Amino acid sequence: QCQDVVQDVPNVDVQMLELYDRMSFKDIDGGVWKQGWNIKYDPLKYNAHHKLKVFVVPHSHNDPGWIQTFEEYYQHDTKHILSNALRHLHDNPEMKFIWAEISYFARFYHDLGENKKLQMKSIVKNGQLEFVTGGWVMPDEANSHWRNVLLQLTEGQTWLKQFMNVTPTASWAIDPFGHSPTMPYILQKSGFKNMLIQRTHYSVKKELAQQRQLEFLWRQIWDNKGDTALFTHMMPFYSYDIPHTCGPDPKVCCQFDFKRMGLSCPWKVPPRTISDQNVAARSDLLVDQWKKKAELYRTNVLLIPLGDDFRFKQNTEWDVQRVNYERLFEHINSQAHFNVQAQFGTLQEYFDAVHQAERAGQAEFPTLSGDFFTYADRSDNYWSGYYTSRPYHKRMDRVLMHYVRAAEMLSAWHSWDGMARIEERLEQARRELSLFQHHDGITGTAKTHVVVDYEQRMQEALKACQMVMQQSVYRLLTKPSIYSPDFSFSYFTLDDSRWPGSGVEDSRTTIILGEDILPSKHVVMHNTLPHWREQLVDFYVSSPFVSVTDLANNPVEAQVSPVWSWHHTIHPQGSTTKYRIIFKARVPPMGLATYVLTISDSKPEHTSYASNLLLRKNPSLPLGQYPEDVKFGDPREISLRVGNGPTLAFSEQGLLKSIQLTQDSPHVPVHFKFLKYGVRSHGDRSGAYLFLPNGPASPVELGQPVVLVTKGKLESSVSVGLPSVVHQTIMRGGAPEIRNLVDIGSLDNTEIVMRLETHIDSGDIFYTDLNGLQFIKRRRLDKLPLQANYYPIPSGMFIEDANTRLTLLTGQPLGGSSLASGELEIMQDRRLASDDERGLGQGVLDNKPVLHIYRLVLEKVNNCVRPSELHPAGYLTSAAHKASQSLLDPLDKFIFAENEWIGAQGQFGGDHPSAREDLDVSVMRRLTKSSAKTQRVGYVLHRTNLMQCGTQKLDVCHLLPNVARCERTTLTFLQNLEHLGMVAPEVCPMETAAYVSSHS
Ligand SMILES: [Zn+2]
Repeated sequence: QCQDVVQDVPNVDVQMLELYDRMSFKDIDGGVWKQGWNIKYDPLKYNAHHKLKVFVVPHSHNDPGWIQTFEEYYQHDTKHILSNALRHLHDNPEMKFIWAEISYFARFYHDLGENKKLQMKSIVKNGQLEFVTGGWVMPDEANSHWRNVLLQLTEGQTWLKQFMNVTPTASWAIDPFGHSPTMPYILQKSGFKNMLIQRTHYSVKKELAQQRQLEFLWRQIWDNKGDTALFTHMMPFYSYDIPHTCGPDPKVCCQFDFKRMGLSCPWKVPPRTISDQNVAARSDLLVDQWKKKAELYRTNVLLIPLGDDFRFKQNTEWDVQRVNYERLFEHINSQAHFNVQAQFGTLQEYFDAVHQAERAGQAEFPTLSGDFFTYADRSDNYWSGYYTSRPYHKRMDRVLMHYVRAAEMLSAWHSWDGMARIEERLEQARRELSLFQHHDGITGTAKTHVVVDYEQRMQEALKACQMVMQQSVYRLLTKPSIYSPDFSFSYFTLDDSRWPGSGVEDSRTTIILGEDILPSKHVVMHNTLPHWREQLVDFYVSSPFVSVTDLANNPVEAQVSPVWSWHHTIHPQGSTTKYRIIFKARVPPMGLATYVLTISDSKPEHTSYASNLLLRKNPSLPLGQYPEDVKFGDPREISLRVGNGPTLAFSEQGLLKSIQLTQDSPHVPVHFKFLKYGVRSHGDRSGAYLFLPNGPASPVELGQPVVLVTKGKLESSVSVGLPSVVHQTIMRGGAPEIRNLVDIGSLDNTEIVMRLETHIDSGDIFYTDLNGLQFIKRRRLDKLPLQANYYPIPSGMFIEDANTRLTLLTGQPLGGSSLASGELEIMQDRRLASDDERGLGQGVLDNKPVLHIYRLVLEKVNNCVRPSELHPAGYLTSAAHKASQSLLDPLDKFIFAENEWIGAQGQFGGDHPSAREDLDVSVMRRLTKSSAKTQRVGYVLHRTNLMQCGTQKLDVCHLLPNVARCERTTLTFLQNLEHLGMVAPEVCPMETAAYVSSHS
C-alpha cells in the first residue's frame, strides 16, 4: 500500500518555494551579525534548574583535493592532523574530535603499525574520535547524481564497518555550496537519525532564525506521511570557522580561536591566553555569545563547532585550543551565576541531548520540504557558476557512473578467482569516482593541477571498468565447456561513440574487414537496465559494403553513413577509409546480444546508404567507396523525419525552428539559439563559484556557417560549425538527440548558453531535477538577480502550460534557467580570467573541447494526470524518463579483439524478467570474494514516478540461483531491516530499497 505522490500535497511548516515567494530577501546591515539582527535573551531564562548545556565540538575540514591534490594535502597536512588526533585524544580522555572524510582516514589507518591501529580503535570505541557521515568524501549536492552520492557513502561506511565496527547515524556537511533534499532521502534510508548543513542563503538563515526554524524535520517535497523526514540542524551564521560558530559577533568569537596567537583576527582584537586574572571577563564575553546563539534554537542544548580548514595539524594547536577551553569550562561550570554546563563533545552527543529535550517535551520541531539552491553567502554573490565549471569532468562523471554500474553488474553474475583481480579493479573504480563527488571535484572549483589529478584518476577507473566488463562478457557468452580465460587478455575492446566523442579525441577503433584479411566480426551489446531495450548502435568499419546478422544468421536492417570530422571558417571533411554501420540491437533485461558484421562485393540486400547534402556557397568532397555522392546547395531551410517519429524544421544555419509531433498535428515553434554572458567590469567578478553576469545574454554572431545534412532510413542528422560549437541534431524516430562539441577556446570572460524559445505558456514556472532523483518546481523571481534564477541541471529541466511540455534531458550536469515564459536555457562552458575570492586563487582558463549530449522531448500533456497546482514536484513522462535513461545508461558496445571466437553464444539474460518501465536496478554488486562460504549479492532498486497519460515481476532475490537467504537492507547494504520465504516485494513510486540475496 503506497502513497499517492501526485494528487495529495504534503502539509509542512516551511515549503521553500512558498517561503521564497513570501520572502523580501532584503540585504540589511544587521550589526555585529551583518546578515541577521542584534540578538536579545532574557537572562532569567537560565537558572540552576534550566541550565544551558554547551557541546564544543572540535573538527578539521579536510578537502580531498582543492588547492592541493589528495596526496599533496595528505603529506603536507592530513597525516599530521590524524597522527596528532591519535596522540592527543589518547593522552586527554575528555578531549573530543569528529572526522568526516574516510578517503583520508583509510589512507592514514592502513599506514599505521598494529599498536597505533589498536590505540586508534580504543579512541573510536570510547567515543572520543567520532566519524560524522562516514562518506568517502563530503560530496557536492548540486551536480552529483544520487547514485554516486550513495556510492561514496557506501564506500566510506563499508570501510568504517569493516575496519572500526562503526556506522555513523549523524551527517556533517559544512562546505557544499547549497544543499539538496537528496541527502536526507539517502541518509534516512541508510539508518541516519540526524544531519547538519551550513551553506544556505543568508536571507534563508535570517528568515528561519527569526522563527527558530533552523532545526527541522526535513521530508521529501512529495511525502504526505513524513516517512522520509530526517532531523536537520542548519547552522545560523556566515561560516563554519571559529569566528562564525561561537555566536553572532565574529569580533568576540575570533578571540576564542587560540591558534590565532601566523594567523590573526580580521576584527583586530587577538585571542589572549586564559589566566586566573582574566577568566571571569573572557567567560562572561563567551557565555554571552553562547546564550545569544541559543536564542535561535528551541532546546537548552547548544552546538559550538571548534574548527576550520585543516586545523589540529600542529601538536601545540591541540594544546592551546584544549588548555584554554579547559580553563574556561572549569571557571564557567564552577560559577553558578552562568547556569551553564560546558564541555568538549561530539555531534551525536549534541543530537542525543536535543532528542532527550524533545522527549521531555522541552521543544517541538517544525517540518520542512524543499532544497537550499541557489546559495548566496552575501549581497548578490550567488554560487550558480559551479553548476557549469569544468564541464568536461562533469560529463566524465556521468560516463564513469555508468561504466562502474556496468562493470559491477556484469562481474556480479559470477564468483571470480583472485588472480583475475576483479575486486582490485572495482575498488579502484568506485574510489576514484567516489573521490570526484567531493565538493571541489565535480563542482570544477579546484586548481588546474588538481583537476588534472581527478581526470587521470577517472581515466584509470574507466580502464579498470573496461577490463572487468570485457572479461565478464567473454565469460557470459563463451560455452562453459570451452571457457578457459587469460585474466590479463583483452577479449573485447569497448566502442563508445559519446565519450570522449570523435572531435574531442579521434580514438574509436575501425573494424577492418576484407574478403581475405578478415571477412566477419562479432560485436556484443550490454543492457544494464532491467527491461528489453532496442537501440540504434554504430561501429567504424573499413568498407561500406557490410551486412548485419544475429549469430542465427537472421538478416538485420542496417544503414551506412560516412565518418564526418570538423576543421578550421569551420567546415566538414569525410573519411575515404572508414564508414559507420548503424543497426538496431535488441538486448534482454540486464542482458547481452551478439551480432556479426560481414563484408561483401557490393551493396548488400539489407544495408541502406545515407545521402549527404553540404549546404554552403562556393562548393567538393570524395568519400572513397561510399556509393552515394555528396550533393551541394546554398544555405536554405530543411525538414526531416525518421520513422513515424517527429518531423523537425531547421533554419538555414541548421538550428531547430519547429517540431511536428504527428502527421495531422501542428508545426510547434522551438528555436535553438546560442548566446553569451560576460563578466562585470566594475564590482564583483564571476569565478569558478560565482555567476555574476553583466546583464542578460546577447546573441552570438553565427555568420553563414557550413550546414551538413545526412539523411538515412534509420538515422539522419543536421550538423553546423558555429564559432565555439559544432551543433548537431540527430534523429532516430523519437525525441531527437542534441550534441554540442563546445570549444570556448580563449574567449576570456565569456559564458556560452544554449536557449530554447517556445510559445509554451510556462509563465514564471520551470522544473529542474535534483541529483537525477526528483524534479522540483522553480519560480523565476524578478526581485532576485539573474544568477539566482540559475539552478543545477544535473539530468533534466522542463517547462509546461495546460497543453504542451518541453523537456531537455542532459548527459552532464550544467547550470540552467527559464528566464522568460516558454524558454529553457543551459550553460555549455565558461572561461573566466578573474578569481571570485572564495580561496581557489585562480579563474577558469583550462577549458577543453567537451561533447555535451541531450534529448529534446516535445509532448502534449492535456491528457496527463498532472499533480495539484500547489504541489512543489514535477514528474517526467515515460518518453522523457526513457530519454534520460538513453543518455545516462545506454547499451555498451564490445568488439571481439581476435580473428575467431570459439564457443560464442548469441544472447545472455533472455530468461531475465522485464520490469515495469518506472523501475530500475540502480546497483547490482557481489558483496563477497570467492574464498567465502556464502556468496552475497546486493541490489539497489529505485522506482521513479511517471506522469500517467493512458511486464514481469522482478525479484532480485531469485536473479542468481541457489538463494539460501534474502534481506531488505539499508542502501549501503550494511544493516538488515527485514528477513523475507525469500521474495523481495517491489517498491512504491519515488522509493528506493536495497536487498541482499545469499547463495549456498
Ligand atoms: Zn571543503
